[PDB]
Parts: sequence; C-alpha cells; structure tokens
Amino acid sequence: LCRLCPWDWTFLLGNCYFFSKSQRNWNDAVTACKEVKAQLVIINSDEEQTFLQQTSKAKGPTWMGLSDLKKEATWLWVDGSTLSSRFQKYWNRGEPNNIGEEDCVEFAGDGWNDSKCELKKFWICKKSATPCT
Amino acid sequence: LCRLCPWDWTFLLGNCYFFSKSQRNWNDAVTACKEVKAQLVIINSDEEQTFLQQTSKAKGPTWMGLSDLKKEATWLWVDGSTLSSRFQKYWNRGEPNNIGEEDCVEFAGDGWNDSKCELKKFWICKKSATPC
Ligand SMILES: O=S(=O)(O)O[C@H]1[C@H](O)[C@@H](O)[C@@H](O)O[C@@H]1CO[C@H]1O[C@H](CO)[C@@H](O)[C@H](O)[C@H]1O
Ligand SMILES: [Ca+2]
Ligand SMILES: [Ca+2]
Repeated sequence: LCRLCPWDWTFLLGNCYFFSKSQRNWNDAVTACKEVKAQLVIINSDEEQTFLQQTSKAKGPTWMGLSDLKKEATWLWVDGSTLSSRFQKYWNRGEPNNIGEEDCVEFAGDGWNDSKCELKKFWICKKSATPCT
Repeated sequence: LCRLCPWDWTFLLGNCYFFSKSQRNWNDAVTACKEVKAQLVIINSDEEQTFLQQTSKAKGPTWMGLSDLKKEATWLWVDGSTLSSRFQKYWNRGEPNNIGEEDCVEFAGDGWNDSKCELKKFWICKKSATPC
C-alpha cells in the first residue's frame, strides 16, 4: 500500500503540494503551511511552475512563498534563498510594479504578480514526498 | 472558496486524476474507476503524459486505459477511441512487442509498455474537473 504524499496532497518530482480551498493573507498562508510542517510553495523547477500555474489559473489568484519584505526588490523565498535569475521569465508583463507598496508574489493567469500582502488569496504548500520501495 | 476536484484527486488541465495506492489487474482497474463514474486513464495531451509518467515512476508500474483486447493489434482507449498518431512516440523502445501474449498498456520508466493483463499493477482514474 503506497502513498507518496499526505491525503489530498499531489505528488510531483519528489515533493507534495497542497492546494488551499479557502483564502488567507500572505503571513497567514505561511503559518497555515507551517502548521502542516510545510512551506508556502517555493519554486525550483520549470515543471513545478507550469504545474502550479495551471491549477492556480483555474482557481484564482494564489500566493507563493516569495516576498521582498526584508529588502525591497530583493525577492526571497521563505527559506532565505534568492530568486534565481532563471525564473525571472515567469513574471507577467507589467510586473513586478508598485515596489515598496506590493511585497508578496502570487500566481495570476499565465504568470506572476506582486500584490499587497494583506490581501486574501488561495495558497499552496510544499513539503518533501516519502518513498515506496 | 473553490474546489476543482473531489478530495484526494489531482486537478490537471480540466480533469481530475486519482492515483491508486494498491494494485489490481487491468480489468479490475477498469472496474475500479467505473465505481466512481471515472475511467482508467486516457491520455489526450502531452503534459498529461508527462505528469502521470513521473508519478508512476515513484509508485511502480501503473495501468492506463489502453488495450488491444478487442482487435489483436489495434490499440483502443477504454472509451472506444483509437490511439492517435501524435501519441505513438510515448511507446518505450522495444514496445509494443509480444503482440497477442500482452494486451494491456502500462506506464514503465519514461514510456509505455504492453504487459500481460492478468498482472497486478497500480492504476489511475480520470474524470472531468468542475469549474470555478
Ligand atoms: O522483463 S519484464 O520487464 O518484467 O517484462 C516485460 C518486458 O519489459 C517486455 O520486453 C515484454 O517482455 O513485456 C514484459 C511484461 O511484463 C510485465 O510485468 C513485469 C513483472 O513485474 C513488469 O515489471 C513489467 O513492467 C511488465 O511489462
Ligand atoms: Ca503588482
Ligand atoms: Ca511488452
């Protein structure tokens, strides 16, 4: 009897992803993921991005674990690592804008946006998968 | 509030996918998916193939809804339609072989094999998603 992931999480390339059904601000999103020992989703491959972008686009605007709250225009994942320049292409045209008013990143349609952290949105969690011999 | 798929099913391009935790033979997998008004997975896009293929690689070999049980070298999806020619590339090299000993298609490695239908494998089900 093999489960790679918790119930109602989706397996993808060695990790498990949870899609919220409700909506929260960016900080509470972090918390909610922390409560299940997970991280507001960090993106580390193109395939992951594509996979999340498409779900996310069918649900509505959705938070990822990317912010410039420490230092403006320096976008940091919730684990402290910097936005690799090879994901720069996933920002929508027109984005990011309102630097120092819009500090949290969301999926929106086909790409990424920056948004007011206080706004309520869907969120996604990531944590590692477990094997099956 | 918005939920595209039943609890424990995965949304992808407007369908929902269930991944079995147990193993069943091909005919029993077809049935297992009908229990919930679904079908043993049919592949109708490249992104789908890619998504299912990686999950299968973590679980074990896994049945899809393709066989040639009806007519001995024609590959038909469980819903009656024929294997489109833009999906012939997904066959592993050396596959399909043993035509007529092996009538059912499974996910194995980075492609599709034909296998003996009697064998117990994992399965996946598919039904349409529900919009928001
Ligand atoms: O040698 S096997 O891989 O076990 O058998 C395959 C083989 O790869 C292919 O050349 C042809 O002979 O089809 C057989 C069918 O065997 C099926 O069952 C085995 C036993 O567990 C599975 O591992 C295979 O994935 C499957 O094809
Ligand atoms: Ca913005
Ligand atoms: Ca074979």
